[PDB]
Amino acid sequence: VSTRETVNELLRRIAAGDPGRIAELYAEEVSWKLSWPAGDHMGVVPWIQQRSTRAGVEEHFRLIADHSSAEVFSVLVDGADAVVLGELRNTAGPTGRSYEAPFALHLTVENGLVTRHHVYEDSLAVFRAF
Amino acid sequence: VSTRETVNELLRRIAAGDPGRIAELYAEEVSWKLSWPAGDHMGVVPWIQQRSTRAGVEEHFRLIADHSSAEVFSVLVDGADAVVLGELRNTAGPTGRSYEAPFALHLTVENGLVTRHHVYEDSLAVFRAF
Ligand SMILES: O=[N+]([O-])c1ccc2oncc2c1
Ligand SMILES: O=[N+]([O-])c1ccc2oncc2c1
Repeated sequence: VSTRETVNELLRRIAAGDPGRIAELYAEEVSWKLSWPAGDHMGVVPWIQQRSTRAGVEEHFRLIADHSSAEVFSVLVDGADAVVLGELRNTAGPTGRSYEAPFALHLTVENGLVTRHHVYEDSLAVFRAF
Repeated sequence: VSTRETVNELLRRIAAGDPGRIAELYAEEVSWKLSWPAGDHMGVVPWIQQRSTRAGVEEHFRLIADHSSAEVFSVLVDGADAVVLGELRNTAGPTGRSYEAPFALHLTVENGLVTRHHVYEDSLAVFRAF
């Protein structure tokens, strides 16, 4: 079924929290990218690290939940590709500092499965929270 | 004419540099957003500041040129809205430090004019270059 249907189902599963069910939406192999410097992968902001498979995606959603709300402004869809436009308004577990990060979430869907997850977000604001 | 045609014309005018001609593509009033913290607008990275009108957009393109290449991976179009996905690979004028920032450029087009320009990019990588 559709690219847009797949994405809306992803947003609702993400809003609902269960990481295993979130990962169920993801392809076995996943292209995972983040607008964070190479050298700061697995740095002070802990989820920032490279990922490659569904199980990796699962561990990611378990980890943002360990270390808060989110608004979705729009969802642009153009074929197999989509961009979720919103804002993260969370608070960093360790430092206690509350932060807001605008994000654009780029997704690709093939056969109802997410094959790409590329986050573009205010990396410096998140970083200063940690 | 189309949303996608308008955008491709913007990319080519940007690649060609002339700021006045770049701004000619922009609406009189423009919604201008950046994935940078509020408190760092007009900070050490100098173009990071709020903008509101065509002339503001023009000064922006004069300023990134004062203070290097760019690749466009894709352009997603969904109605009046588009997202340009690429990477900035420039080098900071003052510090000499070379940087790479992935970006997603969100655009809205109305009557062939850009009314919104919302950049989502690796703010921390740019920031560390300055
Ligand atoms: O879930 N994500 O795609 C995601 C990925 C990286 C992030 O940094 N800050 C919030 C955030 C969210
Ligand atoms: O031109 N832009 O939309 C833009 C806006 C903000 C930027 O920060 N680093 C590169 C960059 C480019």
